Amino acid sequence: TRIALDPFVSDLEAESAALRAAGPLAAVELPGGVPVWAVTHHAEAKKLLTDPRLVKDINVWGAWQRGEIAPDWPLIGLANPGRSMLTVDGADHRRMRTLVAQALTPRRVEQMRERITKLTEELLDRLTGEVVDLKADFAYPLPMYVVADLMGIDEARLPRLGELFEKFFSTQTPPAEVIATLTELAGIMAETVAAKRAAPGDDLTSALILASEDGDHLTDAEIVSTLALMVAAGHETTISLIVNAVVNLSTHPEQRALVLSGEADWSSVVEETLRYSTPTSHVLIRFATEDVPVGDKVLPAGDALIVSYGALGRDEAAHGPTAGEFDITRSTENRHISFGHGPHVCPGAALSRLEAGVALPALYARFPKLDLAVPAAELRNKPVVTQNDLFELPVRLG
Ligand code: HEM
Repeated sequence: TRIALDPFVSDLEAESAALRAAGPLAAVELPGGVPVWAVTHHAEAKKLLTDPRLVKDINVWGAWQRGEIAPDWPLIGLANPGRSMLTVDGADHRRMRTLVAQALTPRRVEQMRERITKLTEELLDRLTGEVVDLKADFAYPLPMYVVADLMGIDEARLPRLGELFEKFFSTQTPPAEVIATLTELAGIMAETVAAKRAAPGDDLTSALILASEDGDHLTDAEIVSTLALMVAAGHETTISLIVNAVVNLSTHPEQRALVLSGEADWSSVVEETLRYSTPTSHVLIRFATEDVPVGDKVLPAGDALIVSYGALGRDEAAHGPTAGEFDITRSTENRHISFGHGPHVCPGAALSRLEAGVALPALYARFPKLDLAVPAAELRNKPVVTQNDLFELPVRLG
């Protein structure tokens, strides 16, 4: 009675339905036969996400310590990454989040609005033809241009960043080359940090250099790992938020009419796309330092936990009987947690909300009739078991 997640992501909708039914704590098999628990309901996910007995420290994973995880397990990169804010808990983690919060402020993000608007305008200007891949031609490049500008990365490097991003995120890149791509990316981040130390500017890298709490400040390695982690965490997720928003408005034409007519705001489209169709279906990975009761079940000490954000987005207990449907007019008692909850909560939430909040109205203001060039059912998930990404978004601009 263990739900094996399909690594080709052939029926995300059925899998999510299965996970909710088997919850709040579902027995799951990750691709390559690795057993873990998934928290698949809203209330229980929030409790676990704030429970200090669920940690990122891979030492705690009994199966890992006992040499039972194949060294070439495809997901070993996700489960065992290099040290960053991502892999720490407790006082070490609070220190990093405090310093990062001084740099990636709500105001720094809001101040990007005009630059995101200009980048969006230039991408829309280049759209030609009656039907286009909106992902490749519009959604894909926007967050790369935005994060490079945010981080103060040399504009000259943008052609190489596009090559590095494509390799990093491609389902075809072998692990050795993903590692070499990440090494070159970290080298670009190190060069950016060394330049901003000499010539401080109004950019996130300069702000991460400057951040301090009673004399304490990030080391060069922590700044580089933070910048590299923000690229890895923020690129395809933001792309998929924009993509999924256009798919949701395309398959719900009466709600498209509400937003295009100004009766519903774009923010309601973005928030409902995040609950209903999060870019991030599962987050690896947490380990229990002791037995943790989850509903009528026990999560054993040394066992692994993934958070099934995709599944729990449509939790009827959180959102009421309509949880299973896209409705941009819904009021819920419970804000979605598609950006996480507790100490590891997404520090990029305002940025991805701003990119989508600028890009969607701009797109439909240029092409108010745009719609899918294929039936929804012909759209394909990429074989990335943790992500809700499409191979392409064929659109008729109109
Ligand atoms: C729609 C877009 C995005 C979604 C759905 C998303 C979702 C998430 C979630 C759910 C987590 C927490 C995982 C967990 O603890 O269970 C997270 C962490 C993170 N996100 Fe985001 N994210 C998005 C965009 C971004 C952006 C644009 C950035 C950076 C600028 C970013 C940077 C991070 C980082 C650095 C972490 C690790 C935080 C930590 O562990 O302390 N994300 N994201």
